[PDB]
Amino acid sequence: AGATLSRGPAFPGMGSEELRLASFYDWPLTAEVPPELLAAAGFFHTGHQDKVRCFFCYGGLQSWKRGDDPWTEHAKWFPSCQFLLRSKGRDFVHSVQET
Ligand SMILES: [Zn+2]
Repeated sequence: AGATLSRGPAFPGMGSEELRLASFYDWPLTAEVPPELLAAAGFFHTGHQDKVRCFFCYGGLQSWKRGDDPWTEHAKWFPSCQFLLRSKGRDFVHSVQET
């Protein structure tokens, strides 16, 4: 037995990092994490505050602060994300989940 994780991105259009970066044109001044790191780690900006979603697993995160690693938060909250696993690797995700 065992269902399989689907391969289709939640938002295929936001699969381009370049386009993900564009969405952070209004990423707030009181925000504390750089758009480039966020966009690199699969996230694009939604709304007018500091909410982001991953283009693939659609994991939603907000309340970002100075020192938050987008790749680490990605692995903390959405470990089965296929974009995350292909980018950072099995060992990286396992490491964040254990600790
Ligand atoms: Zn994801």
